[PDB]
Amino acid sequence: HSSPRLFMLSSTSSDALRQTARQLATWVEEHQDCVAASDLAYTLARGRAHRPVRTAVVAANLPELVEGLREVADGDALYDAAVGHGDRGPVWVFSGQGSQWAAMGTQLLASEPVFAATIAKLEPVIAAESGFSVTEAITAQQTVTGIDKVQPAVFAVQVALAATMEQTYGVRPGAVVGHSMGESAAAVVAGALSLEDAARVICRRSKLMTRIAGAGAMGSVELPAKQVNSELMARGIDDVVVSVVASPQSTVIGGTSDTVRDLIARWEQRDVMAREVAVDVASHSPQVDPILDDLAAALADIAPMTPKVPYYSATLFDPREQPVCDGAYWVDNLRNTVQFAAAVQAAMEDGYRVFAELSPHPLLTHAVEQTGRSLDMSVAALAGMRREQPLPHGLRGLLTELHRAGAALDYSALYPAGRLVDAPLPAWG
Repeated sequence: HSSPRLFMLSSTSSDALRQTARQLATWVEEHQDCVAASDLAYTLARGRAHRPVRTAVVAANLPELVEGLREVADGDALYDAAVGHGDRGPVWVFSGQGSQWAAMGTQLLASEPVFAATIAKLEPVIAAESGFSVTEAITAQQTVTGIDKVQPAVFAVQVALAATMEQTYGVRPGAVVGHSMGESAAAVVAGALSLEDAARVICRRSKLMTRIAGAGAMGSVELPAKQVNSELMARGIDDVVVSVVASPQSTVIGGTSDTVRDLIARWEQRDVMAREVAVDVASHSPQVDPILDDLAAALADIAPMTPKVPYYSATLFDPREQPVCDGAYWVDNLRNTVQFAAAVQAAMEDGYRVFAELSPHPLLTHAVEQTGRSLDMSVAALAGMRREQPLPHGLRGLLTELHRAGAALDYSALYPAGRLVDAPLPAWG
């Protein structure tokens, strides 16, 4: 009962929110001996219609809440209004490799029982498939290395984050969007693959990719993909292609090592924001051709299902098309350009405004924002975790940011029961 609780507070402007904070602090101060903290937290979350400008105060006791509310009331912070209207769940974004960091899973294994249970289900599957302990990998003092260890470890964190958000925090996704290997976690969360089959796909794909380690290079360029393609055909380049289209202004190329380096040198000279990306394999390019038949054979028994959640494919040429996640789909996922911008754009055109990247560290939040900006939309692009971010209260901070942004969620998961208290009701203005 004396554990820290989350108290929701909302209004129509930052000044009105502060006025609300001051009246609530005055009320809590006067009735602290009559009100249980749990009943008040329940009333604020489930007995109030949440208004556009939201905040939350974490407190272990009522006097701690009065200090926190008065701190809000005495501040000058500009509280941004929610971009979602509580009608659609968040869009989970599952990014690719590069987000991994040393002991990335340690705090969540200790603070989130559903993260631990998910990692436990994956442990024997990844051990039989790839020959290593995913728990040792995500808790080691050194960052996971080697494509065959990185992909299963990152996928495990991604799916354990989604299961926690749904089972513990009542956050059902409105849609999912994956970027390259992120599509394995996207398929599990959408119901297109079972957890086990998705782990088989990520384990087998990354084991086969070790055979082509050292093959080619990749590069990021702050130029649109249509323009980049014109440059490759005009320059007589046939060994380098557009591998990723992440935003309307951002492109990743992939192909031979020397031509990719040559192109980056050239773009940097013309004052364009170019950079070689360290990858063991140049995916989404002809560098992956030798292993595609073996991948199709390894995934022959993968059993796809009809997605239960809108799944915006970055593999398909129409992102609104619902994938048939068989071995053929995963071969295309490895070889085809990652059409991430078009998938994000389709979800935004369909009305999704809240995006949350369920990954060890954010790789695509800036890309999501750029797509929003090109559509003249107000969107929220959240990071589920950041590198070395302390998580003593697990994923409760992500839940708070999802609530502040306006994503639809089940408030009965975090506030399962209590009595409605006669706390103040600000006017509708």
